[PDB]
Amino acid sequence: GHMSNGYEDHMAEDCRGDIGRTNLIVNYLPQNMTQDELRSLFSSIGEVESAKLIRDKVAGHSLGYGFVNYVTAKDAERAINTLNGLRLQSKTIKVSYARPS
Repeated sequence: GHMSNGYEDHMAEDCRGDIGRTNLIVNYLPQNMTQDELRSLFSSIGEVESAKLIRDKVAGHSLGYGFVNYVTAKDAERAINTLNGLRLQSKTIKVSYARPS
């Protein structure tokens, strides 16, 4: 596809991640996890503005990613260094600023 990005959290700078990136894309979410789980785990970092879990309408279940907007770009980064690579339900997830643009 076009979004050929393994999510190095745009550590190499660049990209749309220096504006006000509070939106955190969390990929590799456990295939049976929930928004509330995705949301609570990031609520561990701090205040989560809004957290979504991406699934099919029915069958597809968790499609393996979600988006947790923080109230801060501070706790967003905080989630990337802390929560990115977290064992959620034995699964390892990857959090990064969900590229806004």
